[PDB]
Amino acid sequence: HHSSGLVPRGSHMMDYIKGMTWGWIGNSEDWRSNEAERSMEEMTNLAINWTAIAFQGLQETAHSPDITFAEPPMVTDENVRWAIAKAKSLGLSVILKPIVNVRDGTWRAHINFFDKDVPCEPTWSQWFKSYESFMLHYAKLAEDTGCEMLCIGCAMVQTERREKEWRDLIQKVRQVYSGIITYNCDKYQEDEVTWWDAVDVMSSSGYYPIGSWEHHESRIKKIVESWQKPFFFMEAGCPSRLESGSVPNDWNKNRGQIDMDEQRVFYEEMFKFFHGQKWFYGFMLWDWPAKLYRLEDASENDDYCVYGKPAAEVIKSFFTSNK
Amino acid sequence: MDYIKGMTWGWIGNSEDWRSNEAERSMEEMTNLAINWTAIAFQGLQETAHSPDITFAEPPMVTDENVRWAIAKAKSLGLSVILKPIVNVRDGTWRAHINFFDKDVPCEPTWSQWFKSYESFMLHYAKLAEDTGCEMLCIGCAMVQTERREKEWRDLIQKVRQVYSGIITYNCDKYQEDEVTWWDAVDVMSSSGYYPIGSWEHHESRIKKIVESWQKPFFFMEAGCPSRLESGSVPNDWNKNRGQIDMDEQRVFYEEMFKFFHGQKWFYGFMLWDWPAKLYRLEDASENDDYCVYGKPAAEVIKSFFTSNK
Ligand SMILES: OC[C@H]1O[C@@H](O[C@H]2[C@H](O)[C@H](O)[C@H](O)O[C@@H]2CO)[C@@H](O)[C@@H](O)[C@@H]1O
Ligand SMILES: OC[C@H]1O[C@@H](O[C@H]2[C@H](O)[C@H](O)[C@H](O)O[C@@H]2CO)[C@@H](O)[C@@H](O)[C@@H]1O
Repeated sequence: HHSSGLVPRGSHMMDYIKGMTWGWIGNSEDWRSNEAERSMEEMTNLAINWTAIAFQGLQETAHSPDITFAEPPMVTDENVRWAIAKAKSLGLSVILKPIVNVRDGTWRAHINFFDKDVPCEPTWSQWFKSYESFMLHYAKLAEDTGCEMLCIGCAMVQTERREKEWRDLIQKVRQVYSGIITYNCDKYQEDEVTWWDAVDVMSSSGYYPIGSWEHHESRIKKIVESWQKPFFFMEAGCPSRLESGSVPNDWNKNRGQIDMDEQRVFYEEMFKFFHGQKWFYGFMLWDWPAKLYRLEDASENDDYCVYGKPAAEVIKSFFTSNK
Repeated sequence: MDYIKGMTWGWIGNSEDWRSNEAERSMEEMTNLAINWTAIAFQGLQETAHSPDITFAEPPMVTDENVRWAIAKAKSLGLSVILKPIVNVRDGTWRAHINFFDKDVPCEPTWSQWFKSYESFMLHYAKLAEDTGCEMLCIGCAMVQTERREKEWRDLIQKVRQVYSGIITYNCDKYQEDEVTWWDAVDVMSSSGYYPIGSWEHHESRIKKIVESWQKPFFFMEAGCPSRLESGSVPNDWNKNRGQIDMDEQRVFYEEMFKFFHGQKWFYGFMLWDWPAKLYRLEDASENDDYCVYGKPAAEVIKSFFTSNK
């Protein structure tokens, strides 16, 4: 079958991940451009051996059951096959990461339905059927393209209690995708997912504030040892902005207030505490755009991207080191 | 407890509307339904379903003077009063989705922050309800995705009891009568009776069993139907078939509801939905698509029920 501990069953293959996320938010026009090719090649200078190909699907509100995918302006199946094959042509292993977003701008962590089925209301059953169609479409693409890993969700906090529905979705994914399955829980939620045993690898969003990494290493170590599964960060990063290090997840904080040093300090601290531990399997960083800004414009860029910034040198020297 | 023959007045709670001369004519006209109670309903506001701060008693919401006016006017007309402060969401999300993570997370709003804000809102109006002699206070309306927060609801009710000495109810949503674990903490159970045409006999049997399991009084804190095509199939859906008038659909809803819910000794009646502070002209009733029954055939079904033998 599939249940296992520290190492996924041989038929699904644990590598130490040196990764960068590519392509977010997933815009067909961006991925089809010439610039996308230059972007992905430049990303390889971080001395990564993995990339997460990340893109969005959409639902209207946090409480609507229908998810749309692979329609304008979202990525086409051809754009996705292109990105996977290009990555593999550059020597990278691939995590496919389909992520549902909400058109009204609500954070997907609030997607939620009543516990009680009510006749005139949307139900969990209707949303999970729609989510299953979305994730099974990309699980089949992941299989066809040889993606080493599939991430079956990202910080879906207010769905995680629906344990039978998550287990049922995973059983369907297993029937069409034979590689490694992970789920990406949100920051602070590593001990709150009751169904970690149903995936191959645990992962979370490492957006822990400056000054907290030593505490989180100790907290996470105990959680991972209690589950006896491999663990890595499926996202970790910080914008190059004033005070972003105190809330590295907050992509809306202090827009246009540039601070290259804040991003650098975040990375130095994260790598000081998370490195070679036998129970830890590395970093999928956040993030790198399909259309990359000019090196000359990097000192004025307020994004998560490390291209042209001091943090890039911290990452490169960590990923090419003997830790 | 009293058998409630009620109509909700003043929603959505607009200071300008309540301060107008028309508000007085509206509440007087409402008394011709042969009601003995009114629910004085008005909104408080939060930005989103996941924000912790509730604003109240600021423009364009009702002033404390507007609220004292409405309560005293109702009482001057011989009505008992339910005070019904209702939180709404500025972005238009239904309040039943107001919700926070079960786990407190440093960079996220918490249940503790929202309940503190909700407590400030409800305790402001609980004190007004005490000062004005309101017979009942309704401490919430269809707050479905908060109801699991049992310790925080009980703590709020303990605070309300210290400042308000009248009857307390909580208004659960349609189909949720058996889902609230803390009914013991209020005096009277209530729900939103928006059950579709063809379902009332079924719901009478369902609700009877729930109420007899709890051994508490029960009544509908809301019940009504817009005068619109097919509204009877989803009487709660205030956005359905706007401007498609059907006086008969509303009448048929009321006739069925009163056929199955009437004099049962475990049942304590109806607070209907609703009646506006600014009432349309009788000549315009035939073209009005609201819940309001004024000038419509359903008003005569209500009057004949409220003045009847049963
Ligand atoms: O959702 C669109 C925004 O995403 C941001 O990154 C988020 C992302 O949703 C992700 O899944 C993760 O958990 O947090 C990331 C950082 O907060 C940014 O890329 C932003 O530019 C997008 O608008
Ligand atoms: O919330 C504003 C709308 O309320 C509607 O009535 C609702 C109301 O919110 C109430 O609490 C209840 O549970 O359902 C009622 C009927 O659907 C209408 O009055 C509408 O006009 C308002 O815009």
